[PDB]
Amino acid sequence: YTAVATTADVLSAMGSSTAVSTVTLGSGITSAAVTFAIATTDSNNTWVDNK
Amino acid sequence: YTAVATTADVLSAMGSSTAVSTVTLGSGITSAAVTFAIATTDSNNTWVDNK
Repeated sequence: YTAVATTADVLSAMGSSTAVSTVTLGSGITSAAVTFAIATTDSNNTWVDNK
Repeated sequence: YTAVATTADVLSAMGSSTAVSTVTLGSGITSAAVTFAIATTDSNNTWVDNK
């Protein structure tokens, strides 16, 4: 009642990278981010929310 | 004629990759580092002085 809880189900849905591209290719104010290389040898990449 | 002149040139005479490996392996008290990825995935590797 001070620290907040959450129920979570790992649906494993949304898995197809084609759907991931489409949803991240057009949203509202959703500024996403991807780390897409070696943990030693990477950074983060955001985008414009709407496209 | 008081301060020594400098005629610095880009020689690249140390260009051999195996040569660079040897110099970075048998170096003295050094802190040589490698940048080996593009800026979105860039990283720096820092290793011991002579190993």
